[PDB]
Amino acid sequence: TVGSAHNVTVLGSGETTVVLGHGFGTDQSVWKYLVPHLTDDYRVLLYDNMGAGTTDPNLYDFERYSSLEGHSQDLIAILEEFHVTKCIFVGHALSSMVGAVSSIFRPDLFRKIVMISACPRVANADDYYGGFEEEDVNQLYGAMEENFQTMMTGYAPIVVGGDLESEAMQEFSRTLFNMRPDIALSICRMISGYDLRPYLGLVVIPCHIIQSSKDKLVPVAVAEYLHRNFGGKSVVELIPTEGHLPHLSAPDITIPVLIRHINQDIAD
Ligand SMILES: CC1=C[C@H](OC[C@@H]2C(=O)O[C@@H]3c4ccccc4C[C@H]23)OC1=O
Ligand SMILES: [Cl-]
Ligand SMILES: [Cl-]
Repeated sequence: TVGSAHNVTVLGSGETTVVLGHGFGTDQSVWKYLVPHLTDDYRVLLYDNMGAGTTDPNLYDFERYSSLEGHSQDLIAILEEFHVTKCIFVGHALSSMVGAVSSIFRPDLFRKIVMISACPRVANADDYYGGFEEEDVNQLYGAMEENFQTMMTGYAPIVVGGDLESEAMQEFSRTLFNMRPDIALSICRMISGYDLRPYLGLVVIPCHIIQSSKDKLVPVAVAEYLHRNFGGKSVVELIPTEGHLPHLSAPDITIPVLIRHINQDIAD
């Protein structure tokens, strides 16, 4: 019963399956503007990450999900029970990295990864600009732990971006507050604590790096970092738009970019 655990939804028709993973704060409905454009040529599988508001909180193994590997094996188990191989993995934020790690362990399950707002490490290092100094992110988490609803009412507009009181601004706010707070904090400890830079050379399946030109959470430098350190074919396309969830806040300009990168491969 894994399909129930992650609310796996399956539809469309085709020879190769497109898998859709979401990021923190939302769930699979994040892809409302993408699903209809694929179902005429592909099977489409959607799944929620464990911890999302639509999942049973009794299933959030805190020890297992204390690291990205826990979610990576969830994705492998999902793909296995639905008989998915050589899939096209389209992942936003978290799921993109979960997908990338999974493709290292089980390259038989992935043909390519299309990723949006991907981040291999939240904080700045030497040789790496990820947005915020580690010292300061630690305060952003610690204050979120001290006063959860207050500072996430803050956080949510900064992440969605754009005009206040929009569909994406109200949708993300709704799904974000549907998470149980202790689960949300564990997920945040996991994300703010991971560092995938040494893993990137082990990802050798082709990676399409798509990201916003004005994302508070992922600077443009992060995409050129990914493009330079991935172990296989890769490519970068910027989207002239603001926000962390372009696929939801600006579908007219983001969806055709995703489609082209889903449809088309990478030339030598
Ligand atoms: C899955 C995903 C990753 C990327 O966020 C990372 C994180 C998030 O947004 O606040 C989380 C948080 C919590 C405390 C400190 C920093 C961060 C940044 C974290 O954006 C996403 O959707
Ligand atoms: Cl536990
Ligand atoms: Cl186009």
